[PDB]
Amino acid sequence: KAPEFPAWPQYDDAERNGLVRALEQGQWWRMGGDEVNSFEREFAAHHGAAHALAVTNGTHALELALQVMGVGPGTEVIVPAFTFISSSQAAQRLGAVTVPVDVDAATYNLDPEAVAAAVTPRTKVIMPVHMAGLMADMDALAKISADTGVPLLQDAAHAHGARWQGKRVGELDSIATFSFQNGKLMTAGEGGAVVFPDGETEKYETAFLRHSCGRPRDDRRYFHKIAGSNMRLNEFSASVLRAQLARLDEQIAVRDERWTLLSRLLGAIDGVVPQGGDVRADRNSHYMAMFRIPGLTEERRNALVDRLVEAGLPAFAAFRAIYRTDAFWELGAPDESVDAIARRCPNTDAISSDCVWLHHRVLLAGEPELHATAEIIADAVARA
Amino acid sequence: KAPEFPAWPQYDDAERNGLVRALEQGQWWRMGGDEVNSFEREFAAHHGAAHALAVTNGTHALELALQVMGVGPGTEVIVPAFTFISSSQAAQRLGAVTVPVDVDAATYNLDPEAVAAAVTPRTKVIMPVHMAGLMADMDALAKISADTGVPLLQDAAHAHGARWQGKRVGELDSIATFSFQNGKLMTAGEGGAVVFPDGETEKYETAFLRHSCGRPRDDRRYFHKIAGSNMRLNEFSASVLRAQLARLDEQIAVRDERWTLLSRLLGAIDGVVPQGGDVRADRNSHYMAMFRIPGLTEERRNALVDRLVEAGLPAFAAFRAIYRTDAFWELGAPDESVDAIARRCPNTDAISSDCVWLHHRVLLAGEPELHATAEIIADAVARA
Ligand SMILES: *Cc1c(COP(=O)(O)O)cnc(C)c1O
Ligand SMILES: *Cc1c(COP(=O)(O)O)cnc(C)c1O
Repeated sequence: KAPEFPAWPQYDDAERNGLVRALEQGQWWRMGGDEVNSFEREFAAHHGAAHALAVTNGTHALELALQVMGVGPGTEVIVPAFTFISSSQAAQRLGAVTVPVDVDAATYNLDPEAVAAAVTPRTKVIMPVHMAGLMADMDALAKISADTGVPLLQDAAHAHGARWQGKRVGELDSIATFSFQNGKLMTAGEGGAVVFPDGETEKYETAFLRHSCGRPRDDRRYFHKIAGSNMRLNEFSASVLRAQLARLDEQIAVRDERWTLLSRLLGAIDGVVPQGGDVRADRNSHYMAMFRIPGLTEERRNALVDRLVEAGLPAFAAFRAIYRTDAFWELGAPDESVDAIARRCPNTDAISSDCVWLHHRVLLAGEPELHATAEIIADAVARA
Repeated sequence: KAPEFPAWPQYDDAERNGLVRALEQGQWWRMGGDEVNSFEREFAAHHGAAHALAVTNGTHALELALQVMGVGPGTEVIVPAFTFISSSQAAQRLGAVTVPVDVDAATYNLDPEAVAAAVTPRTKVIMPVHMAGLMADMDALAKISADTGVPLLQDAAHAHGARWQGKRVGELDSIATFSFQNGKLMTAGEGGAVVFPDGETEKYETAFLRHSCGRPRDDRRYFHKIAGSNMRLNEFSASVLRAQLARLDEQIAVRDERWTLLSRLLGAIDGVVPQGGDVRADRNSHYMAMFRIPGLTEERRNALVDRLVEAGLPAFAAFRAIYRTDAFWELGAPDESVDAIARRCPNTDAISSDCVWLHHRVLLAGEPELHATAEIIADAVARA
């Protein structure tokens, strides 16, 4: 009876040939092969960016981007309080302080007015996250950016192929980061990228250097110019990503027609409020199918999730307020207290307990499974 | 005329099948597949360790090992002054100070007496590096370790499959790290590992947690316990490593018979002193075929290297004193000066300018190419 959904990840002969091609180059790191090099140009073109830097994972893409944008001891990074922990963790790994800021009640995106107030003389970077593939308010955020002189960094891990006001992630005037971890919209099990808009070639060069043990690509005498790490992506991963990229736009198009349906079936459910839209985000990538059931405690929400999993749905609890994780308080925490932070992040505080999400693979299924999915949900929500 | 050597890396159907097997699992990260899990047990068994943690690269394996061993702001890490920059860089990325210490004149391994003197009340970790596959003096180093109470961390990136006093890397009583970067003794283009001896399960658990965004393997509600990063290895990389592991011992055995020959042809060259041995290291992995030409400046050495490359040899300049790199001085540097450091690292200071190395692939070639290789070298060294 249980509605079945398409598998994720997906692959076919493109992946197969790709892995063979990478293998048969006889050189499996980016300095001897061409898959990473080629994936970078394809990825960057696809997002209209001037440059793309493929890296080990989306967590290190944030760490490297914050580092070339000056994050470090003595700085503050503004991040939405409702996101995946990597968004703060990356700043905190650099010695910076993470200042969590509230998000919109409807889109769950970083609230522009809340950021204007957290802005401080220490603020080095403001970091919107495009929640579930729906871009954040890059117009209002860019104004704040202009007025404070605090650059923006897009955490675009959920927004492969997304668009704001007809513009691509890489055509806003900010650096952005992506993840290619197994459950993301294109994947090689692990992987990430830093994409640089027009105008940021110097930061792009510095990032290359910092991601390769600070060694020039054709240094022969071990001349390390600057500190850093190794965040290089391997040729096999790159080749699977080149095949994944090629199906992305059509997968985002199937998902957009399905969200239109499911969003409306969800909103017809008593107590259920699906993520809101925004007409300015002309292209939503649909990384997650998210909805709130306002008023639920965390325990009722988790119990509703468990019941949804028992009926065959790939449903999950949404992120937790980052300030409600122990990891957040281990290092570089703000001098406010937990309730002081929660006081001024009321939407996060409720969304942290309220919100449910379905795997984006559900948005590739046919309409009838969407119908079956929303009945399963309607029943369960009456009993939550 | 130019002697030809076997290719590196090497692969065959094992790699091919492996990549397909990984692909066909349909899940490409360690939480949904079994290649990383399986590579970890195989790798750990092969080194007699209790546990193995496969990670993105050998640089992050050092960073993660130093972090679970307490490295951080306020500590000092003792490392050989002649090594790859990652060895210090990792400590310096953690906020610690790197204290470079001299190495043996003959083996180029961390000098046990030099470390006893650099030892300080701040010293958190002493880090031998098994230069070119030849283990460092783990007996004398373990005594210093016992007397100071400063734990050892083996940087075993050059020492896959190596042995000290009949014991495997993982059977000494220390954590060790490896690299699987393209030119290493087994590779997937990129990759690394942390191996834990018997007795270190708690550090092994902490390291797992720190390498996966501080999230328990089957957390469902985003409970991040501790800070860290993402240093997870992907299933395709793991599967190529499982096939590489299986040829390692026989490749180390061919190399050992060839070094015996080449070492003696080299030592018969006027001015040429090949890396020395050590009978206590019963199994040398032979990552590099190294030799010094005492008295050469860096420029004569580099010119001799260029001439050796022009005759068809995969010859390189050896590492540079870490204290002679700009990267070293960018962060967490000691309060000594450059000449103060060089004063008390005289062997490094000369080896940094003196030493030449050939790719370990040369040690898989037949004897006749070793003979041709040593004539090419004899000629070039007379003219250096
Ligand atoms: C997945 C994710 C990341 C980090 O990516 P990894 O590839 O998993 O390290 C960063 N930010 C957001 C919002 C994410 O969802
Ligand atoms: C290669 C190397 C490393 C680091 O490894 P990557 O996989 O290249 O990051 C660490 N230490 C030594 C001595 C090495 O040679």
